[PDB]
Amino acid sequence: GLIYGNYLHLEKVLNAQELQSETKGNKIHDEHLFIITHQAYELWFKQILWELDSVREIFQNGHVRDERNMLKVVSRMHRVSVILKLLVQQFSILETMTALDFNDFREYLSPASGFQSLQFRLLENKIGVLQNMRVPHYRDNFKGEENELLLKSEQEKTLLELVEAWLERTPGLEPHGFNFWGKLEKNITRGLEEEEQVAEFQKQKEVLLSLFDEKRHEHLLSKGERRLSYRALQGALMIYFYREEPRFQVPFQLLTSLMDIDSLMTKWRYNHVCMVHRMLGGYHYLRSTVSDRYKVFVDLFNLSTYLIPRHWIPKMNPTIHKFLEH
Amino acid sequence: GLIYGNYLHLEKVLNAQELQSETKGNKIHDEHLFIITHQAYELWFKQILWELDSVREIFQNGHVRDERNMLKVVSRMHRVSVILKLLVQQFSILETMTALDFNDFREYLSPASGFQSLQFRLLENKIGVLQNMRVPYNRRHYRDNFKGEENELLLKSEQEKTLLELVEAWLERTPGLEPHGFNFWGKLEKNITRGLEEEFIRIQAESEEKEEQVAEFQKQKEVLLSLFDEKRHEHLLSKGERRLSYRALQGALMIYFYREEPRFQVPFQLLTSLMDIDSLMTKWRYNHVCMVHRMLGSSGYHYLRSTVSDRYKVFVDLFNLSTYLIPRHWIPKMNPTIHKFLE
Amino acid sequence: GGLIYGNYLHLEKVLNAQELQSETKGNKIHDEHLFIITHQAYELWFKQILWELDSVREIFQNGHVRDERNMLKVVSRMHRVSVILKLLVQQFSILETMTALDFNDFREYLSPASGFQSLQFRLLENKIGVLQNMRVPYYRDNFKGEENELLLKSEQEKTLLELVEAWLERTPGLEPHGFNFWGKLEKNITRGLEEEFIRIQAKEESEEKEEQVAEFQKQKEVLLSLFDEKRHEHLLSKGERRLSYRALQGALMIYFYREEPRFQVPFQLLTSLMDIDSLMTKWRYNHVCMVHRMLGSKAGSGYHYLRSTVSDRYKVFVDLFNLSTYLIPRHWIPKMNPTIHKFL
Amino acid sequence: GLIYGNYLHLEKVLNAQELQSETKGNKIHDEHLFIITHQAYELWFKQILWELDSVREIFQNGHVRDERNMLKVVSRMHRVSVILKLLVQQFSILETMTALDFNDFREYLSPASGFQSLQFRLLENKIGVLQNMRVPYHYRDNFKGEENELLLKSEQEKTLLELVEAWLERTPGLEPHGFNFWGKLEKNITRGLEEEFIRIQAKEESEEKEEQVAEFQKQKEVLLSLFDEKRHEHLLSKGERRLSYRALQGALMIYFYREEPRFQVPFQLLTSLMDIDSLMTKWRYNHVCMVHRMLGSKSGYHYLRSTVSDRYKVFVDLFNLSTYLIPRHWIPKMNPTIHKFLEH
Ligand code: HEM
Ligand code: HEM
Ligand code: HEM
Ligand code: HEM
Ligand SMILES: Fc1ccc2c(/C=C/c3nnn[nH]3)c[nH]c2c1
Ligand SMILES: Fc1ccc2c(/C=C/c3nnn[nH]3)c[nH]c2c1
Ligand SMILES: Fc1ccc2c(/C=C/c3nnn[nH]3)c[nH]c2c1
Ligand SMILES: C[C@](N)(Cc1c[nH]c2ccccc12)C(=O)O
Ligand SMILES: C[C@](N)(Cc1c[nH]c2ccccc12)C(=O)O
Ligand SMILES: C[C@](N)(Cc1c[nH]c2ccccc12)C(=O)O
Ligand SMILES: C[C@](N)(Cc1c[nH]c2ccccc12)C(=O)O
Repeated sequence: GLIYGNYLHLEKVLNAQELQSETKGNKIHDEHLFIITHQAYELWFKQILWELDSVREIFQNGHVRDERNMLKVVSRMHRVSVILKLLVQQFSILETMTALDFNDFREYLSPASGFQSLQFRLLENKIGVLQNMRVPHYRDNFKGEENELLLKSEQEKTLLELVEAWLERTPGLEPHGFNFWGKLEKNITRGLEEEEQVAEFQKQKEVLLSLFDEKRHEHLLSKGERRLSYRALQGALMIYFYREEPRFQVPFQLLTSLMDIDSLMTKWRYNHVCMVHRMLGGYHYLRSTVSDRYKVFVDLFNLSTYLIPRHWIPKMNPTIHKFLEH
Repeated sequence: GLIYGNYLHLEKVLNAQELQSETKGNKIHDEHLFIITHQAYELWFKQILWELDSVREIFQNGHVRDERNMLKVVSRMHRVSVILKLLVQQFSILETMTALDFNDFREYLSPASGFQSLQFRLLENKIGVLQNMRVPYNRRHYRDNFKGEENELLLKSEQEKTLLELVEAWLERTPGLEPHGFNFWGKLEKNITRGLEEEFIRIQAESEEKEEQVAEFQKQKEVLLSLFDEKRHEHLLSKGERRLSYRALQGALMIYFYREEPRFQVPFQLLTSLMDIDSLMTKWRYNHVCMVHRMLGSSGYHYLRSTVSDRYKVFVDLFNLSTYLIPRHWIPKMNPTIHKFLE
Repeated sequence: GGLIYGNYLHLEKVLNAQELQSETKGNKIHDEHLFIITHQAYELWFKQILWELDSVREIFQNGHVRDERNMLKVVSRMHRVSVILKLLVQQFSILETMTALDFNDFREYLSPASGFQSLQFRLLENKIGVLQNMRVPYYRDNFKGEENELLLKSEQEKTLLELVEAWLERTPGLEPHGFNFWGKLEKNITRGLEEEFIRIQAKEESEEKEEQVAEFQKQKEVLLSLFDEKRHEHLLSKGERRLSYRALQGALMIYFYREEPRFQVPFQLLTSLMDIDSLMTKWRYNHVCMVHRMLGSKAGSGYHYLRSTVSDRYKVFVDLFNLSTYLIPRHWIPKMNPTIHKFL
Repeated sequence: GLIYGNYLHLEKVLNAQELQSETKGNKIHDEHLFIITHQAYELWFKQILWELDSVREIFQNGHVRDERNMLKVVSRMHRVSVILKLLVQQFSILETMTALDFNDFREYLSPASGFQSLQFRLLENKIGVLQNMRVPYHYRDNFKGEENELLLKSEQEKTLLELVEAWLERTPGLEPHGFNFWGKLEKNITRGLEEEFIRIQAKEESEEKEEQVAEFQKQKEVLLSLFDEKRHEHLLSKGERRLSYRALQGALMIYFYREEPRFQVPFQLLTSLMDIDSLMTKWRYNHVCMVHRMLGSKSGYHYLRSTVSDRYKVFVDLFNLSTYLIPRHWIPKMNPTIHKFLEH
């Protein structure tokens, strides 16, 4: 029957290590570490793509509508975070290579770099990094079937788009139902008004009431300083404020997980930068990838700006408590 | 021009994922995670073998004799423990797979397992796990699972000099052991004999806290003086409860007690690193067990639990040197001649 | 002057709690400072774990757990406990930067204190549900006064194991006149085994066939043992099992039907309880691995007693781990008809 | 006889938890986690200060001159980075608190913050963050009395940067009358660049060749700038550099000749100082990433983001030595006399 080595196709995995330094008759020991490290990163990127495409598909084929599938969705998105956490720790292995030892084989690599990682771009695109928000261009490095896959990843529905659609259908937003948005505007307005001192309040008032300016939201959307439809934003805040309601518990975990993935991607970018500095003394472009420009779910972070006292949150009457009960 | 994908042979690495569940028309999502996890472990085992063989070679060809090479030796052995640290953390990824989800594809894997990891055995053997000290699985040797060129490589790895043997040889040549030189072992026996005598006197100044100190002293005396019983050491060597030659043990303790001496600083770091590698291997074995329990309940789970013992710690002697630690003022002083040899 | 960082955090206490016994007897040893801070950091986190754990115990004990609105809070806090324990396992890495030789220079001045006298560690063991007669010999003698009194309360008050057990007994779907999970499961496993024995007895007499019969008979014994309530009571009294028969049924109900909305977060809770058992035993194991490096095969048996705490004798939720033994093909799990899909 | 609780002054450590929310009759559960987390950070800051002051002292009192002490110095500086690694991971515990739950007790804290952490500032100062490298938002104003006095001493007493600089200036091999590292290096880089210009001007006239000439001329300008002591003084005063020209020479001597016995542990020390800078900035970055989650864009979040720059890396010079790496065969060879000087 089946043998470990054959099951895992180790005849491919463990015969993929060719030191360019050796191939030009000057073998450098540490180049082996450089190769395995990248290969391990690429195995895990493939796994992240596998989880991510499976989750994209659960939204796209409508299975997400059946709430029995939310445990699967949150598990796999959580799994992506656990993988990314290891990829952040994995830099510690490559930091055991000194700049001097790297310098002895660096010449033999030119002009290859992570800029040519197909999977890293697929991953960025599939989460929902938009091309016009990227700092300088990126797809020039790719040709043939790879250039074609990269296009599909920009055109096919992103995780951001599929989550946006789902967030728009959040229960409680219906004006002739719970009418969350109307009640919230009323309750914040009635709050506030319950007002030589600081009089900072005017700052708080401007910020909170700006939430209800749909026009400001559309302007900021088109400048790419926000990413979610106004209606998706309402669903997210509905899930935040009413997270203890049974039907919102796992959805709240999902929103938390999406923010975790943004955090860990940017931590990956930051640990990469911190190491490129040590190796080369490039370094400036990477530093500019560590900004909110590249956080696909920045809207979910910025909802913290619009937190209010508990007693302002529109109360749930027995009818709507029962709608949000499994 | 060279291309990232081509440099890394990603045409092999990223086309090595075949789900047996899919191959029999019932694809299970989590089987993909099962495969990548093993492949990642196997890439890192290959890297550990690369570091380990490079270090074995530096001892075997005599380069280690030139002390300028100790930074390289300690860096690579330290690198091995950083990789093992990640491999211990890597179990956390496979723990995101539930036993229920694993159960949906387990059938399609039979009868393969990690028992057939060639690299894991090469790694155990090359560090210096002895075949006769291994726990048997279903009353058989671990090498039955392998045939042909793989069985042959495993044999070479048992017969070729292990890291334990090469470190032992190097430890035997440690400066300061020469009876007609510093004579570390003679001075130490004298100073421990004197130190114990001074301690007995301080105590024979009665109470019940005093009586519990006499019992403790008599225990400490028996243990410390047993160090100088070369006969007991040879007996324990042959029972495999110890691994290093008596002379290698002397070198190790020389490096421990005189670690601040310039020529002993990096050697001390190396001994610390060898213990780190033993600790992290056993942590790997323990995290593997803790997870097999969660996935299966059951014997596999019992044999693995028995691999988490001092039977499998190749450098157990370096841990057990802590038993024979003594107060600072007992350690034989270094006169200006021998300070200068180590500086 | 309103509120000040130092005052808010009572840093006048926290940062004036470091007294090196080596210094107090006129022979200051540098690394003793690290020994003290490391233990103090462990004890701050033990206090936090007790805070989360007592809050969760209380939500079960006062009946608030019955309102499923509260399960997000319960799973968050139990998850938080395992995140803290993960850091406590990593925290050993700091104390491993102390050599055995450096430890040996101040060890004398500590006698006869040890972690055996950690009140909070015992409170934590007791409150999760470590049972007194399953503790390895060479524990309460070390403690006196109001500490001895708190330890007693922790043994007498309802443990997390007891409170989870009670809640697991009320799991929906166990009612014989309802979904009748246990009856349907016995029927489906009994039928499934019968179908499998027939598929096997068809095969032409061989050696591969006989090794399948031996494998089948093993599987049959294990699965059908689930329905032996008497075996379960015997194993309960030997302390090889901890959950009531009915609590075991609820746990397996939640395992098999975890995707059902009402079971999703409860499944996460069961997962978290197993995580806490895993991380406690990892804490015990990393402690052992380090005591070996510091003391060798010397007393404090020491290194040997600790090694015996790293067993399933100390896993409070062993029953949750061992449910993996009784996993069955998917198509054997009793189907949910539209009526019971709607209840969950 | 000594008791665990008493040895560790747990009567202080575990009675330092006062929830302001409870003190104003509205107890919020998660405030307890907020307090323990900060107290654990502050215990570890105290330990880092203990290691750091002990190492400062070994330089300041001349013990560092005796190379017997390098193992101690590197162990303790390595210990600092292991502690900082845990402090970076420790953010994961506070990330188990949601912004909503934080918001329920945030009001009761005003206007206290980490800006009032005495130990964080002592730590920044003692490593060698200077006044003129700080982003402006007068950090000292928050402190009064004996705390203001400690902060002053930390600015005035010799920093780790100053003490390392002094030691690096005495590095063997820099003496013009001896190995004369700097002279030989200028000669070998000048010769090496000449050989390289020739190898390039030989190549078949092309566009790939012209892009190599532009690359060479860039590399030549950068390498030769190393020997411009005037450019170094200019960059020192603009705070783009921190180390004396002579200290920089010692560092590069240790980099290129690290395998020489007397340089092995010194190389580890330089590596460790870079590790400490990396982990401090990772601490600053994980703090920022979490303040974002808790507060949004409310400056605050913007000032912290500006602390995550090379302006706060005290040993940025040690990172930037990688800019001046050269092929192995250009490094001045060591004759038998100087091989013997760098032998323990
Ligand atoms: C010594 C180690 C490393 C150095 C010095 C290094 C250096 C760099 C530099 C300078 C860049 C900017 C592009 C360029 O100039 O070519 C870059 C980009 C990149 N590197 Fe690396 N790298 C290293 C390791 C890694 C590893 C292990 C990975 C894992 C796959 C990786 C993935 C990437 C990716 C994905 C990019 C594109 C980044 C983006 O566009 O956001 N690098 N690297
Ligand atoms: C769901 C995950 C896993 C399960 C259920 C599992 C199960 C087992 C079992 C039962 C054994 C004992 C031999 C046998 O009866 O099969 C074993 C041994 C082993 N497994 Fe795993 N394993 C898992 C994951 C891994 C992974 C990811 C590795 C990575 C290399 C691995 C490496 C090994 C090795 C090397 C052995 C032989 C160990 C020894 O003899 O000391 N396993 N495994
Ligand atoms: C150098 C470090 C350490 C050494 C050598 C050490 C040694 C020991 C020993 C020998 C015991 C068994 C009882 C005895 O003979 O006195 C013990 C128990 C214990 N230690 Fe430690 N220990 C260390 C660090 C720590 C730390 C940092 C903690 C943190 C709280 C800790 C907590 C405990 C606890 C709670 C016990 C009771 C264990 C049980 O019954 O399951 N130890 N330690
Ligand atoms: C929910 C958790 C936290 C929030 C929201 C938070 C927020 C902030 C903010 C806004 C500042 C800037 C000063 C101000 O405008 O008041 C700050 C600075 C600071 N925080 Fe935090 N913080 C948190 C947790 C922590 C923790 C756990 C520590 C642990 C010691 C800490 C240490 C500091 C330090 C030292 C500063 C001064 C930073 C500098 O000058 O570079 N913070 N924090
Ligand atoms: F490549 C492989 C193949 C099978 C297993 C395995 C199987 C364990 C097992 N349990 N029951 N049957 N096999 C554990 N790791 C593996 C790696
Ligand atoms: F607060 C304390 C005091 C002593 C110890 C200790 C002593 C262990 C020991 N080994 N040999 N003698 N004492 C281990 N953890 C501790 C914590
Ligand atoms: F002792 C304290 C008190 C408050 C804070 C804090 C508050 C930050 C903040 N932002 N908005 N309101 N409070 C961050 N670290 C702290 C330590
Ligand atoms: C029927 C539904 N599953 C409802 C839904 C939409 N968005 C949500 C967010 C949280 C909870 C629920 C929902 C659906 O429309 O998909
Ligand atoms: C010349 C020598 N390198 C000496 C040697 C042997 N073992 C040691 C331990 C520590 C320091 C040195 C040694 C050699 O014989 O290898
Ligand atoms: C009404 C109920 N909350 C029902 C209950 C008990 N255990 C469970 C496990 C999963 C889902 C639900 C339950 C109660 O009695 O607590
Ligand atoms: C005698 C000496 N320890 C020499 C010294 C200074 N900096 C160094 C760096 C590496 C090796 C040595 C040194 C001293 O002058 O302190």
